[PDB]
Amino acid sequence: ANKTRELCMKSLEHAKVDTSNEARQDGIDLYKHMFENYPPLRKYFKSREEYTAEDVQNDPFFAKQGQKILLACHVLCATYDDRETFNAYTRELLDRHARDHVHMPPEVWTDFWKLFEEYLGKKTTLDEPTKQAWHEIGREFAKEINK
Ligand code: HEM
Repeated sequence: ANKTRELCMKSLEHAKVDTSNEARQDGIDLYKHMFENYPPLRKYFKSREEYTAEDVQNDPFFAKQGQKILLACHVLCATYDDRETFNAYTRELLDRHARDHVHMPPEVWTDFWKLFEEYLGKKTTLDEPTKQAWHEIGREFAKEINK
């Protein structure tokens, strides 16, 4: 519950979502990690599909997009202790991809939390309790997305 929320919130002090250049770069590096290490997910990215980490670094789109997804991870663990808000927000995340026809097999949402934890691991050293807490948010998000 609230200890999971607390351990997740603090590993997130290392990924900024403010206005600085730091945050713009943390949003970009996340997409660098998925494009260079999960190449199948690049195809859901409309005419950026054969992008490399390189191409991802200089396109202004990933600076904005990176901020959209880093804010959604920060919102899912600050709402974890109120499951009604947490579940409602996960449904809206689904609805917002469906809005724009980004339809994804339910096992890509599970792959995401393996990708996020690897990305944060480059940003800070996660200890086993914190890794444990991200697994639990990941697991619950995945069941909810699965309806
Ligand atoms: C599970 C964690 C994820 C979160 C928290 C997340 C969050 C978001 C958010 C907030 C948006 C923006 C919607 C808007 O404009 O209002 C979005 C768009 C998008 N997401 Fe995700 N996303 C996730 C995973 C994925 C995955 C695994 C893929 C597939 C590679 C994906 C592909 C996209 C694409 C292509 C868009 C549309 C970009 C555009 O506007 O052109 N997302 N996502």
